Amino acid sequence: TRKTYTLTDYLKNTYRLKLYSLRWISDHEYLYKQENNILVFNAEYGNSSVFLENSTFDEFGHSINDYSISPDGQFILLEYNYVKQWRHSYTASYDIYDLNKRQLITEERIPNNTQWVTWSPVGHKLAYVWNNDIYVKIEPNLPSYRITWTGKEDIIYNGITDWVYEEEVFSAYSALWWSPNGTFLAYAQFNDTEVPLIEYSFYSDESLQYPKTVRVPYPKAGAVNPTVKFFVVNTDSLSSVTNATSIQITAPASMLIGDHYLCDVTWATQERISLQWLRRIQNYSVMDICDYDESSGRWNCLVARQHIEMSTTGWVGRFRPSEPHFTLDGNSFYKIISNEEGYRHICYFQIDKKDCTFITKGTWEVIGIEALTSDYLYYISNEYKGMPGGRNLYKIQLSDYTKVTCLSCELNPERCQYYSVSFSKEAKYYQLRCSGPGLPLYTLHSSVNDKGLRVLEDNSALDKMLQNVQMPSKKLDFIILNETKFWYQMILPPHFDKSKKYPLLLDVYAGPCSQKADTVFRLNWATYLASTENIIVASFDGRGSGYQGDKIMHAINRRLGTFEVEDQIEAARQFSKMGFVDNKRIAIWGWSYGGYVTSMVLGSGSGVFKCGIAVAPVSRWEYYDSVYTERYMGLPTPEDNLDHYRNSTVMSRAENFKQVEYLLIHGTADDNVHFQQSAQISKALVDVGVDFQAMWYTDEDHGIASSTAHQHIYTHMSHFIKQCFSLP
Amino acid sequence: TRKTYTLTDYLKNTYRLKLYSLRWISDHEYLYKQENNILVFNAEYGNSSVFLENSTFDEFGHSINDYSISPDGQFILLEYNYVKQWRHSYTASYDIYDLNKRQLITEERIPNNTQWVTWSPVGHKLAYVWNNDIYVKIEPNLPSYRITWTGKEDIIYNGITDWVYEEEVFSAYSALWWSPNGTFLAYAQFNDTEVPLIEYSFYSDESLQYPKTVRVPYPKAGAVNPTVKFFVVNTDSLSSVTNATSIQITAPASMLIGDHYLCDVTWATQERISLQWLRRIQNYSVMDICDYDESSGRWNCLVARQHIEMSTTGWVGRFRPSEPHFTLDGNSFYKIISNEEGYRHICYFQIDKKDCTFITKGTWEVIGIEALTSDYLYYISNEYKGMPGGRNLYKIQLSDYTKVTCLSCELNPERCQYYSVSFSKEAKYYQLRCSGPGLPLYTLHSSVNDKGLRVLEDNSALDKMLQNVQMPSKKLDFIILNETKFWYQMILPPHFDKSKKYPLLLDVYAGPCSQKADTVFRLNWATYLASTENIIVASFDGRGSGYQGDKIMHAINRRLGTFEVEDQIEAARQFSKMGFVDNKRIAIWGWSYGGYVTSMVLGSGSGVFKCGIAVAPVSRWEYYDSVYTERYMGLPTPEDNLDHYRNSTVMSRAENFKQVEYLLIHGTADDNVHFQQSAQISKALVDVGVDFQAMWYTDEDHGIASSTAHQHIYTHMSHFIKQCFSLP
Ligand SMILES: CC#CCn1c(N2CCC[C@@H](N)C2)nc2c1c(=O)n(Cc1ccc(C#N)cc1)c1nccn21
Ligand SMILES: CC#CCn1c(N2CCC[C@@H](N)C2)nc2c1c(=O)n(Cc1ccc(C#N)cc1)c1nccn21
Ligand SMILES: *[C@@H]1O[C@H](CO)[C@@H](O[C@@H]2O[C@H](CO)[C@@H](O)[C@H](O)[C@H]2NC(C)=O)[C@H](O)[C@H]1NC(C)=O
Ligand SMILES: *[C@@H]1O[C@H](CO)[C@@H](O[C@@H]2O[C@H](CO)[C@@H](O)[C@H](O)[C@H]2NC(C)=O)[C@H](O)[C@H]1NC(C)=O
Ligand SMILES: *[C@@H]1O[C@H](CO)[C@@H](O[C@@H]2O[C@H](CO)[C@@H](O)[C@H](O)[C@H]2NC(C)=O)[C@H](O)[C@H]1NC(C)=O
Ligand SMILES: *[C@@H]1O[C@H](CO)[C@@H](O[C@@H]2O[C@H](CO)[C@@H](O)[C@H](O)[C@H]2NC(C)=O)[C@H](O)[C@H]1NC(C)=O
Ligand SMILES: *[C@@H]1O[C@H](CO)[C@@H](O[C@@H]2O[C@H](CO)[C@@H](O)[C@H](O)[C@H]2NC(C)=O)[C@H](O)[C@H]1NC(C)=O
Ligand SMILES: *[C@@H]1O[C@H](CO)[C@@H](O[C@@H]2O[C@H](CO)[C@@H](O)[C@H](O)[C@H]2NC(C)=O)[C@H](O)[C@H]1NC(C)=O
Ligand SMILES: *[C@@H]1O[C@H](CO)[C@@H](O[C@@H]2O[C@H](CO)[C@@H](O)[C@H](O)[C@H]2NC(C)=O)[C@H](O)[C@H]1NC(C)=O
Ligand SMILES: *[C@@H]1O[C@H](CO)[C@@H](O[C@@H]2O[C@H](CO)[C@@H](O)[C@H](O)[C@H]2NC(C)=O)[C@H](O)[C@H]1NC(C)=O
Ligand SMILES: *[C@@H]1O[C@H](CO)[C@@H](O[C@@H]2O[C@H](CO)[C@@H](O)[C@H](O)[C@H]2NC(C)=O)[C@H](O)[C@H]1NC(C)=O
Ligand SMILES: *[C@@H]1O[C@H](CO)[C@@H](O)[C@H](O)[C@H]1NC(C)=O
Ligand SMILES: *[C@@H]1O[C@H](CO)[C@@H](O)[C@H](O)[C@H]1NC(C)=O
Ligand SMILES: *[C@@H]1O[C@H](CO)[C@@H](O)[C@H](O)[C@H]1NC(C)=O
Ligand code: NA
Repeated sequence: TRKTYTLTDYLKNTYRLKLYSLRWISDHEYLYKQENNILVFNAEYGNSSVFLENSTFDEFGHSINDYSISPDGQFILLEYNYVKQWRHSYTASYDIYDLNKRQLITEERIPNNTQWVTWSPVGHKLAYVWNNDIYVKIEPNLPSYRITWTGKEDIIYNGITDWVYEEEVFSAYSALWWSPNGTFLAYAQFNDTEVPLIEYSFYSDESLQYPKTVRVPYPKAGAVNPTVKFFVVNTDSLSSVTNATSIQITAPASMLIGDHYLCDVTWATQERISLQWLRRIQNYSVMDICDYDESSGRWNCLVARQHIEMSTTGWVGRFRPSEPHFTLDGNSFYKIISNEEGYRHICYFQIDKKDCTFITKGTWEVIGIEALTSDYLYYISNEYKGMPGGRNLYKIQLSDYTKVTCLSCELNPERCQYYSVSFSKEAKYYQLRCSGPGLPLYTLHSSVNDKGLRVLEDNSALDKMLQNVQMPSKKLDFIILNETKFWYQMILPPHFDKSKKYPLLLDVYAGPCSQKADTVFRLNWATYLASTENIIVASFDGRGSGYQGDKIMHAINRRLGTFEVEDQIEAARQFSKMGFVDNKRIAIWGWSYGGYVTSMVLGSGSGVFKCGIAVAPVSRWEYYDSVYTERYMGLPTPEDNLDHYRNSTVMSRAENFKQVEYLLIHGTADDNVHFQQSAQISKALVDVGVDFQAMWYTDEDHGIASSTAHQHIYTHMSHFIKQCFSLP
Repeated sequence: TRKTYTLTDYLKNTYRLKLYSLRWISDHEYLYKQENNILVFNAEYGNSSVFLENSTFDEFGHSINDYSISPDGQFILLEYNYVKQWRHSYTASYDIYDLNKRQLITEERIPNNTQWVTWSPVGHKLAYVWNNDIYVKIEPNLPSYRITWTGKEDIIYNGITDWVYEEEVFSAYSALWWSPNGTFLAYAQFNDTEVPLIEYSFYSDESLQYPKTVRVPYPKAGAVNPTVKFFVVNTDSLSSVTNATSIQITAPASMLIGDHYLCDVTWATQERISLQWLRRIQNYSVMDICDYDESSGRWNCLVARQHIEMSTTGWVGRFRPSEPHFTLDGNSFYKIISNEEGYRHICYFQIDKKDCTFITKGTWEVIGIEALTSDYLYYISNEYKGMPGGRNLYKIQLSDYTKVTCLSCELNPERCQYYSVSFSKEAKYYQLRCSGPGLPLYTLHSSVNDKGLRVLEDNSALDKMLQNVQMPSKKLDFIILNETKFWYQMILPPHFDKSKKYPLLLDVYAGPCSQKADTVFRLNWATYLASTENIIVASFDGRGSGYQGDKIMHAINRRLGTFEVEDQIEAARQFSKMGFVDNKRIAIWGWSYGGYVTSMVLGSGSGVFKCGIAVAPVSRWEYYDSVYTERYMGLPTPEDNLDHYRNSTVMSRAENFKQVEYLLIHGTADDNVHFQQSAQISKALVDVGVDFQAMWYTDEDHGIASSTAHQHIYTHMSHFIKQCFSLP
């Protein structure tokens, strides 16, 4: 008999998915790491050479965390002493290695505790952030030029984001943007002076006698937000003037009237920059297109070039307004926007004309614009077979919009329905990354003729290994609720027999624009639960879910904790109606937003669920951050949406937890969903006399991702689900 | 068939022990609160009068927390707006009611947020502390005189203790001591300037958007301690024009050489005060005897009147050097000290002579000195039948030490083996309080011929109720280890059958000077476990336990987490070999020091215990406070006892928890045993991949004593023990 996919298989990563992570260095070459050696590959022929031998830094004296080769290939940035901060941020030490001289640079070194470092996009200039101020080095061995003097820990951030902008706006720590040829350095400045601090204990190693109090400027819903300013400095003037001026570009009057955000920065040309601003009430955004005026040395944003993007049914964008993709001359751009039917499609704009032209349309959505050449625009969409959970690459002819080719749809239609892509520098080549429903498959292609050059990684070693394992299967389908198709997936036990009654675990995210029903192949906890424990692990995309139009996505506008919660309960009732589910053994679990939904479901009094697990849940919207929460909820004021903020807490449903078995889990150093959130749930349960199971994770954050805590949490949850389902 | 004593009976206090709490106001009368009315009783006859009608404050507009009648009976202090702080500390608002003129005083009121208030011992003067400064009111309607001006929140404490002195030295918030007739007011001043702060989150009600950080000056072992100064003010010479002069009494030179504590303040006469000082290395203490000098207005402490108390085997006193009991002229005193055999007995000292004379002797100990007349000294000891867990009242004839009479031994030997006493003002009468092995019994006696005047409360109503319940029994016996007898108790299920095998729960404290095997009658969680669940609840007093001499008590000197842990394992090993114990079902549980011991036992790798519960445990001695920890451990420095501090942690035993089921519980707002202690245990268990059960209690402190959390914790622990013992 074949073994199953066990909990230890998952926790020890016995069955490893092979990747093919390349780094394009030009229009025809990429870097790839093979046995710690950095190899340079010719895309056209597949032949390689050792770019940098694995032995090069044996006598360095520090474990190198990562590297970054300068665009001109003259230098290599070596990252070490990596200390993680939030989701994207960290600090590190850096050394620069001169590739020509084959020597490490020992003078004018990047300082220790550097927050961010980036090469210019051409050549080898560097911009870095140290002690919240920006510095620029024209040459790696030469002194830096200081750009800002206002940087102050927890107060003024120059060229780096504060907590909320990193997490919710930019999805990056960096707040600097070099112009295409590196002449200008644009940057944002955040002022957190009046932003309140979240404070929590950090216990550290057992040697630490007194716990440390971590204090982070974090605006919770309705609190004082950081303010922002935007500047542009001419780096070519640094060696000629004592103190080069940072020219401010002010937000438009329509934004200055109240609280707002800087939400996008995109250079159009060497002398033209676009900026998108978003009002704190996130249903109104403004794009400014600003040109360098050589005579005044100023940046001017013509009102004739200003573009408004607004929503009457919800917020702007999926999580924020989309980025524009400028044509080479910078006189026009493409941008994903919601059409009149509420479907996200590519619109083509002239910079000084307000009405745009849609180049795509249909009851499906464009996911992202991937590359733009003088003749073609390349994008990813879920158009294929009307499957919102699938992803394919398309090519549209710019001189004829009726000419749309699907580049990936038919490559391996059984194995591959979810693609991502990586284009070379001027889009001459593209790597396709298939992530499911079969094993991930990485292929290289030439853009000149769309021909498949070679298979880079097919995961054949893993396929051989899995043949000896009783693997679960995955069913992806839909149910029709009120004449609308709603997609679901099920991880089915091996030898799934529809005449048998199986226990069911509902795996929930269900946040706005979430998608849990897709074609991706995963080896995770659900793989184990279905394979070894014979549990069906189901997920459902209800109202509020993404990639299916605004009528679905905006259904939860101003009403989080309503339809998306009700639709999970309804999904479980629909799954019971299918005949292969034991109705006495239905459980629900989720993390973060999934934890909030799990808890809301468990407190609903539905009687559908026996048990559930909430990991790092939100419990009350006033505890979560301003940017994310207010996007869907508006402000927690009597004049706005306070009544709904108060009506959608987990705590108010405490009495209903008497009907279920609940497991509540949270990391004590969670800077994102504060431990406070679960501390308030537990107190409300204790207050009504509800028994439940709990687990805190000392010094773990939102990811509970340290090697030991990851194994501990999944082991603890596995025992809980098994006990709930009477499984030995 | 009769009911058992259930978990709800324990949680809802179905079966209540009646008390008889009286307050002596003279040598012949006492106050007793009956039906919210305050009565005055004549001790000789038992007749009473209403002192204060319950209706007097029906229109007060505030709920009265407590009352305090002035010594002369002219005024009543009304306490309201009570806000608990630590174990003893709190703030409240106060009003004074004139009993003669039948009116509330509205002039010069005691301020709100008052920290401590006390009447003088005679008359009706008041001393109070507000904003850390001392104030004196000569008359209730008159303005206060400000005594101190240096009071500063968390820094300077005048007349009130800081955290560590409150918890570990004085067992009180008060640091004020009126002279016997109220002329002088002595006070301590604490300086916490350089004491580090423990910081922890407080979540508060769900309405609080950002958690509060609580910051408390708390010296952990080896950290900077508070400093102390002592002063005496003459309250008869205060002026409305001039600031009060406080006379400082400095510590002796043997204390000033290094860190030290003020550990006892006891007035001897109207013009003589005794002070005890303790070195930070708590095996050396000095008593100073200080006399007022009428000519100079100074307090002089003659070197010839100094008394040294030291220990070569351990620390001084049970928890601190004992209090002296001065004679009427203050020329001599009686004090409990450890004799040459290591047994605590009464020594008689002359104020100006070094050698004291022991008035009691034997292999048993004096618990406390209770009253002193020119002819007799009254004390409690465990002499009777050589039972260290029993307590009786004795009197010793001061002119002939061979004449010792037991006053309580034979009153009711079957019902009463554990007594406490309350004497009237000049010891003319005494109230005996029997607390076990039978139901509590309160009696009143006259000292002249030791007549048993009357029964005050016999709990016959509870006895009638308990007749219909299947109550557990208590067995008190001993085991012999290395020629020494060590006592244990077992709470045995009703209808106990020695031919049956019962699961056993070891209930542990086992800290230095602990005593868990005694003759006290209790209605607690153990009563329910034995009565309803048929579990034997055992407790054992091994090495380090009290009231049996220093050979046993000092056995754990500089070695916490050694013999007391080994001895609990040895006792359970011996119990597991008894015919009526199921060796497959032995559990252990404890709170605080008992939580530490439970955890150390569970991590010992003994294999005797299936499971256990640690509530608010200490996990590493460096995390606990200086005063308690260093008393037994010395300093955590390489030159002193750092190696033992490092090898006595729970965290180092984490791998050994693989073979046990463990439940770890802690309140998040524990200011005493910081949540940090359990946060480090859980992290060590996660680090070694050991699964365990946990429960945090949001905003609960060391007591986990709110009505809802107390019910929740005992409910959660009951489910855990029942699951462990395969009980339905
Ligand atoms: C509270 C909250 C929230 C919503 N949130 C956001 N957004 C957009 C990005 C920034 C972020 N602050 C908010 N992205 C995600 C969530 C979320 O809950 N989950 C569910 C989830 C989370 C963690 C794990 C794990 N491990 C598993 C499922 C998730 N899975 C894949 C992506 N996301
Ligand atoms: C950490 C530690 C410790 C030692 N500690 C101290 N001392 C002397 C007084 C001041 C204090 N800081 C230290 N007194 C006690 C303890 C102790 O652990 N328990 C066991 C226990 C504690 C709480 C509960 C409850 N609920 C049950 C048992 C206890 N039961 C009755 C009195 N004590
Ligand atoms: C991939 O192969 C090509 C062709 O064999 C290499 O290109 C160069 O070809 C010239 C012919 O004029 C040879 O003299 C050189 O060896 C090559 N130039 C360089 C700069 O190396 C090419 O280099 C190969 N690429 C890799 C990454 O190995
Ligand atoms: C960051 O914003 C704060 C206010 O949120 C600014 O601080 C004010 O600065 C002015 C001087 O121009 C003072 O007169 C005010 O007292 C300050 N207010 C507060 C609340 O501190 C600050 O200047 C901004 N800093 C930068 C570098 O823009
Ligand atoms: C470079 O120029 C900036 C901008 O004028 C100077 O920043 C000013 O610094 C002084 C403090 O000495 C203050 O008066 C201003 O509030 C600052 N303004 C801004 C926008 O930061 C800066 O100090 C200059 N650096 C040098 C070396 O002269
Ligand atoms: C990259 O772009 C900048 C901006 O267009 C170029 O700088 C301009 O170059 C022209 C020379 O052809 C001059 O007329 C301007 O004075 C320059 N402007 C500024 C603001 O510096 C720059 O030369 C380009 N760099 C490279 C390396 O090609
Ligand atoms: C208890 O009874 C005695 C009498 O046996 C009371 O003593 C008296 O005191 C009151 C005034 O307070 C007078 O009425 C009598 O003249 C006293 N008689 C004697 C013999 O002293 C006493 O008041 C009662 N005590 C209480 C507290 O009610
Ligand atoms: C104790 O607190 C109360 C309430 O703050 C004070 O009582 C007065 O009550 C009303 C409202 O309850 C306030 O408007 C007044 O300011 C209060 N002042 C006076 C002078 O009556 C009270 O004064 C406080 N007591 C002391 C002794 O300070
Ligand atoms: C309380 O104790 C502190 C010492 O912890 C005394 O403060 C001063 O301490 C600093 C160092 O913290 C020294 O630089 C000074 O010389 C000390 N004395 C003075 C007069 O500044 C502090 O004075 C004490 N306070 C009281 C009211 O006794
Ligand atoms: C309490 O004791 C004090 C001190 O013994 C008494 O005060 C002394 O009283 C006599 C008057 O009879 C004077 O000779 C002294 O000068 C006083 N000493 C001080 C230090 O003030 C006081 O009378 C007693 N109080 C009561 C109410 O009995
Ligand atoms: C108080 O206890 C201390 C610690 O046990 C005793 O310390 C002596 O002095 C040093 C500590 O710095 C050690 O080197 C010695 O080993 C100790 N002497 C012994 C164990 O005899 C100190 O003697 C104690 N005081 C009394 C009065 O016994
Ligand atoms: C970084 O830290 C190390 C260790 O303290 C030090 O020797 C070195 O000079 C530092 N590097 C820079 C660039 O300051
Ligand atoms: C933005 O949102 C607020 C709250 O829903 C609303 O009153 C306002 O009209 C909205 N703007 C648009 C363009 O719908
Ligand atoms: C008493 O002392 C305080 C504090 O030092 C001072 O401010 C006040 O002026 C003094 N009053 C008199 C009457 O000396
Ligand atoms: Na009698």
